[PDB]
Amino acid sequence: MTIFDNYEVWFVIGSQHLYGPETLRQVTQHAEHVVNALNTEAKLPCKLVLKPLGTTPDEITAICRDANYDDRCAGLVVWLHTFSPAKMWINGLTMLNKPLLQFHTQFNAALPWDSIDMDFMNLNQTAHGGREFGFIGARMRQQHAVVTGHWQDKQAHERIGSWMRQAVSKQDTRHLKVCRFGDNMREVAVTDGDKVAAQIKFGFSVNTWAVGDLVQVVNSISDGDVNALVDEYESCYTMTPATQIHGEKRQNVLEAARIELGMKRFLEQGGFHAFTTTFEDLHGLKQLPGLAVQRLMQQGYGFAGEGDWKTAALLRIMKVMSTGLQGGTSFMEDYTYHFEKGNDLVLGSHMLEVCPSIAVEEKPILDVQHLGIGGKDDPARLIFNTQTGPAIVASLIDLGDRYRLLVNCIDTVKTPHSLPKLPVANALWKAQPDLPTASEAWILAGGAHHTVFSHALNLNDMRQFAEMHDIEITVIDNDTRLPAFKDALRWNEVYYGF
Amino acid sequence: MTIFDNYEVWFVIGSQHLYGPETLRQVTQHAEHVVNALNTEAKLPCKLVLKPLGTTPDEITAICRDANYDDRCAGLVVWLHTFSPAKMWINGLTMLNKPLLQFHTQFNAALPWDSIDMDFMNLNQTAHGGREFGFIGARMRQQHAVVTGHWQDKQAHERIGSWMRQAVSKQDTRHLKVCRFGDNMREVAVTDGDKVAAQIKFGFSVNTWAVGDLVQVVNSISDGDVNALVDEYESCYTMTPATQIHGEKRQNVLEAARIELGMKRFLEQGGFHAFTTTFEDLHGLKQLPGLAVQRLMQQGYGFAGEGDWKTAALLRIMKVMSTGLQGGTSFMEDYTYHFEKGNDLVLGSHMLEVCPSIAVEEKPILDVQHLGIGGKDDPARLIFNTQTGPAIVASLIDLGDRYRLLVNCIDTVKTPHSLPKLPVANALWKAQPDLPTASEAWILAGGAHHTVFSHALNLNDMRQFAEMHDIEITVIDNDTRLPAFKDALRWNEVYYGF
Amino acid sequence: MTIFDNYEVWFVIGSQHLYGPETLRQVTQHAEHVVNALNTEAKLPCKLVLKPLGTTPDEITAICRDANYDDRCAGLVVWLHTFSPAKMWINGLTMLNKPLLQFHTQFNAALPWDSIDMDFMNLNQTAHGGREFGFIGARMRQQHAVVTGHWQDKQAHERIGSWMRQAVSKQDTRHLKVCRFGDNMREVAVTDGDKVAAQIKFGFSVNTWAVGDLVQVVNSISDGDVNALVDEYESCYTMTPATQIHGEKRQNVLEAARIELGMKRFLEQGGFHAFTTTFEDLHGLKQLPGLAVQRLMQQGYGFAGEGDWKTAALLRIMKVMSTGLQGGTSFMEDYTYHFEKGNDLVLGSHMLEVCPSIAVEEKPILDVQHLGIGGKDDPARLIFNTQTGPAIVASLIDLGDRYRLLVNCIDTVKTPHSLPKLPVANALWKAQPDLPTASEAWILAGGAHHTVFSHALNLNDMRQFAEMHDIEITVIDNDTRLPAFKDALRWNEVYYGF
Ligand SMILES: OC[C@@H](O)[C@@H](O)[C@@H](O)CO
Ligand SMILES: OC[C@@H](O)[C@@H](O)[C@@H](O)CO
Ligand SMILES: OC[C@@H](O)[C@@H](O)[C@@H](O)CO
Ligand SMILES: OC[C@@H](O)[C@@H](O)[C@@H](O)CO
Ligand SMILES: [Mn+2]
Ligand SMILES: [Mn+2]
Ligand SMILES: [Mn+2]
Repeated sequence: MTIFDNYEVWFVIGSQHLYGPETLRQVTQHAEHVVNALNTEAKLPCKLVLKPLGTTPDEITAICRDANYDDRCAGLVVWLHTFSPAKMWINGLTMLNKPLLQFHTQFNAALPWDSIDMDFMNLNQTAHGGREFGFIGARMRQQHAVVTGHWQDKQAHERIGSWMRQAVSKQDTRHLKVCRFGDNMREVAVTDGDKVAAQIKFGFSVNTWAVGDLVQVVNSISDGDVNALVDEYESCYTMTPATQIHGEKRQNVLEAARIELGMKRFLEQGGFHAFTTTFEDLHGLKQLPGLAVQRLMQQGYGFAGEGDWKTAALLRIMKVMSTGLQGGTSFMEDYTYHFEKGNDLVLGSHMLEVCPSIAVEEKPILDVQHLGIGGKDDPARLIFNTQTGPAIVASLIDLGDRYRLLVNCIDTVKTPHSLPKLPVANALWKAQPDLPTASEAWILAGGAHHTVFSHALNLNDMRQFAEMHDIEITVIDNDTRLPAFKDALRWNEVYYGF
Repeated sequence: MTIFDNYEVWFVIGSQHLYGPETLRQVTQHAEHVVNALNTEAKLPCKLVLKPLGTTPDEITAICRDANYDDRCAGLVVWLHTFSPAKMWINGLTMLNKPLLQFHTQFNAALPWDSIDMDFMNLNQTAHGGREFGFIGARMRQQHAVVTGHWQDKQAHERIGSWMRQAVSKQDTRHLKVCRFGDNMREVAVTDGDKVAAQIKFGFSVNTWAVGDLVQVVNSISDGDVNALVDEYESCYTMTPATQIHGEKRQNVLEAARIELGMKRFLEQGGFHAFTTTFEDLHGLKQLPGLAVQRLMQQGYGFAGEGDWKTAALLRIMKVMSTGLQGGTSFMEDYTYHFEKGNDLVLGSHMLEVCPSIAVEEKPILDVQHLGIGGKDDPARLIFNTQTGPAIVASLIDLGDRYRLLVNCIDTVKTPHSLPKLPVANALWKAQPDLPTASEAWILAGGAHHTVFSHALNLNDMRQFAEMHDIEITVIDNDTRLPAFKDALRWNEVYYGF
Repeated sequence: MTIFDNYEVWFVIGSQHLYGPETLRQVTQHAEHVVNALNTEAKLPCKLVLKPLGTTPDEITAICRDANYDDRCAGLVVWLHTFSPAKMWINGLTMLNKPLLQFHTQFNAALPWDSIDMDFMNLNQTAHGGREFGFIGARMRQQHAVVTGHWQDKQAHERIGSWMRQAVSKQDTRHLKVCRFGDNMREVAVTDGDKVAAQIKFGFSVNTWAVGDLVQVVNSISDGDVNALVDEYESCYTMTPATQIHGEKRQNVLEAARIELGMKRFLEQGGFHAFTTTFEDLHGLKQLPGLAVQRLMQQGYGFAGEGDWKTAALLRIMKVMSTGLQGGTSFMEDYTYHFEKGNDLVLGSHMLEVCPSIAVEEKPILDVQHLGIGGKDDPARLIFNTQTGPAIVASLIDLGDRYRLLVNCIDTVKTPHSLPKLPVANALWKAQPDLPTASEAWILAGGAHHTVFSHALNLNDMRQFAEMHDIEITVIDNDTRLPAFKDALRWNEVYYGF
């Protein structure tokens, strides 16, 4: 059971009652056959539910009405099997608050040249029926996705499935709750913003609980539960000598477990899906949460450092978005560079909190070392290298009047040498198209230092994400050239500045 | 003594070389005479400094250059004694970061009918010289204030002085720092916003320090200093029996003094000018700051409850703005109503924090009692009635893309019966034009529940404030009618929403 | 020697206090090392001055305050060595009137894989520090240039230096003064415009002096000075028989020298940097200034014919811009075409005034002949061919509501046959991508017939010029295709037409 089992997409057939109380039977039989075949074979993210034929205005209005009400309904995929006059859809589409995709398909794939007749033409007419429907969407300026192809086409399945994924993500995000432990790092701009605007736009909520509230729960955790979690550490991780029994930093490990159990309890009891910390407010805590945050991230929680709620929310969103796909997704920060002709690399990390979902090593190292920042005890953390392959780094920024999604396509590479003195985990990558252009484009477009790294999700996923939420996507990849990149920033500014 | 002594306004004379240098000698003489007479007699908020004549482009550019550099320079008041071709001012006005007012005046009041000749016409030509200058301001869309009248006109003095007041306020606000003790009350919208946008727009800064940081300073205060402050309470205030030496709530008074001294020390050492608290985060504190906050407000600090930084900043701004005026400016909240035909009243207060600067009684009551909200010890507070007369309540709200200043003209009235069971101070007023229309207009325009109350400042002061900062002012007063009020909201929306 | 020695660029280091003051000691050491190495080796247009570290809000505000005041300060190049919270920069950046470039660099080139630790990570973090700064620029919509690369990278030096060039040009242009001798040619549109708008936008001034004023100065010049200048003509130029001592046009040469000396004196005494003439107003002059204008242009003065102040100003700007580059920038006009398959050429000239800075021959011809236009004596001029190689032609036009910079990349070629009957100098070129498309794109975009020709400057220089001044650049080159060219015109129209 995943989150995707809590949702469904409605397969709605468009037609007319003009028509034949057979002829509609025939269309219904096609729809049932198609929907069943897709549910069984297509391997889509969630289940398609065939609804009664939309043949009259009140029927179509009813379906849209029901669609809005049903919390499991993540969207509609519409097949206009016959001509289905678009005025019939207006009242329904006007009220519809769930996303919609037209599957511009057909029954048959080969054209029956020798048998095709008016009867066939009067029943199988998606060719024009789908265009009349396309008009009303474009006329109303509604965000209607469209996928053309035969219903057995596996390329079409992929694209439909990809859209269904975004549909689910949009619903989930409307219930996403962020818990902040303290405010933003002082004097920082990018991590700030308008929480009210975010909730209006995306539907996720951001509210702060005092660090003291958390401390109370952490201090209530039993010694038995703390010891039990430490046993799970030793089975999961490669424990350094200082971390072992009789180690000089053994107590720092127990306390790390205490913080993890307290945070987890607090999060679960509050029904939270993501959270933030701030090293400038850790009163009552023995150490900056490190290990705790990493395992919580791995368990699916969203997170970002120094009160960065936008990225924390984004992490959760993308983690949920990537369900059932191969690869990890993590909080990330651009730490330092390697300048070398033809091999410019970016080293990515954070103070402590890097998610092991992107780790290569079956067993990360668990270590305790000094962290000056925050002025607390030596915190426990997981140290590891990042897996190799294509990835993206994404940043959602608040431009004051609107949001911008920056997405840089990257390629993670293996470290050319060990990092024996680096007490934190690392990601290492080549930024497309190259480091100077990638960094400059990002800086020109105002992208944050905090990002969401992912192997699981790609540029196409984020394009659809940005469309779904009607925000600017700023793309930085192999095709990026600065002059054209700047033109687009300007032309988008006047478009989205409406 | 005051902050106004830390600023000056530059009196700049506009002219040219067409008829000089004995004509220019005459202009300089007029300027010195005028400026001296104004500084001595006019009673303006701060000092006027006469600068060298602006007669060439490089001279005028130099003056503007110097004006930007001098931190004491709050603005320019320009007298165009002769014709002063406006292109000479362009390069200077383009770089100028300080506000500007044209004093459209004349040396002589009466026109010398029997002696007037070309020499006089060449020397005293503000009539047209001031209009050529007006064009360049309007052409560049710069916010140029203008006041017309003879330089000895006391009505003109008032208006010039009123502008100088706003000039000073604008500079001061650029160094205004807000210290938040904890975040916003959870789930609240109007008190939230974009701190980055605020600092870009107004120049004031808002950053959060952990309640724990404050607690450390409060816990460090000497017992001797605590006792000394309690002695000043007894001399200043009417102490209730429970508050006296052998009182059952005597210890709650000492702790209130402890919190005040700790907050004051923290504020002073950080160079802060305003602050906020939140009852949802009081870990380490014995009680919600009440008495402390009230005396700090009286001493000139800005404040608002539940992390409301906009109103806290606004309070400080308006407190500083009202320097030398017959006083009384306070944090305020609309608590409850009195519905009665011909006598609809609004009772204003806050859980604890009402500023005694607006008090009528020379000696407020200093009581201690139960406050459930926050779940802390019974906090000390000052109880008092509010003075009678014309006042305003002001609210600055963040509309997401821009700011709106709401200002409701009111009239405070004496309570028709005492409030013996109300453990907090009170303000009681009639809202112009009437309660239903005043409340509705406010609600329609999204005004906060938190406001800044003032006897000292009026609608005209706030109009100039809103002009100075280029924000919408939404006026609610005796002349307010809802249809026209709504029209203005719409027409301003498209204007300020460029 | 040069104007670039009258300016400097401030190298400002961004940091904070989170880990200091030995970390800050290290940053200061890097900055001093870097700045010294750049000043000595990098060969930048002007000197870099290292300023004290920007670590607090008031420090950064102070630097920006000082930057605006210092007339030698042409701009800031900012290196965010460590994380430097962007709200600290807001108050400073809001007041800043000088251009800014982020040098997104790093002290080390190679990443020390075997030694890298938290200390190194805390000290060398431009990777993220530069992105938090990028946000605030993008958020405020300020024109912040960005260059990424290692500080010893010579490609990065070039780009930084190229930006510094534009920085200097922007300051210089704010003091640029144009002297017009008479008004525009009657009935002409493109050479007209709004001088007030130009001065507001670019800072250069345009004012008209009567031809009579000039005539008075030309008539005052000594016979001795006239003869001395004629001696320098004979040493500099190849004198045609008619131009020699007993030549029939010898007296026309003396008068040409008289006009040159008078114009030069008038220009120098007025502090002018560019000028215009009009053949429709030459009362009191013996001939249309030709030779005089050509040598004045060579000596660095801006010029354009028939009262064309925009191009005259542009010539000066680009001449100053090209200081220290392999030279040749001139006033130019498209005179006639050569239509031939695979060899379409444009012949460029003007009635008299072509700058010998672009000449190939070390000694131009100095002839005298008949010019009907203007109806004056036969004027002296320099005749020469133009050098071979890549060039640009640039035109700044006033669209009424805004400015457009047209830039056509060209390639000058050697004349395939001599021009024995052409009494003026010539430039001959191939217009990219071809003549029909180049001419059509230019005409569609409203480009003037008057242009500034340059070998010294290229498309990249002008792109940065247009960014610096926030105007549309319309590019016509090998990559130009009309459909896409038209799309860009439309999309830019709505952007720049806010
Ligand atoms: O320069 C002064 C000017 O010439 C006279 O005041 C004019 O009358 C103004 O139009
Ligand atoms: O939760 C209630 C709220 O905290 C109080 O009513 C405040 O006085 C509102 O500002
Ligand atoms: O103030 C420094 C800051 O705390 C660190 O560099 C963070 O990692 C930036 O997000
Ligand atoms: O009247 C014609 C015109 O004056 C000449 O052709 C110029 O060379 C055009 O710039
Ligand atoms: Mn971080
Ligand atoms: Mn309140
Ligand atoms: Mn011409």
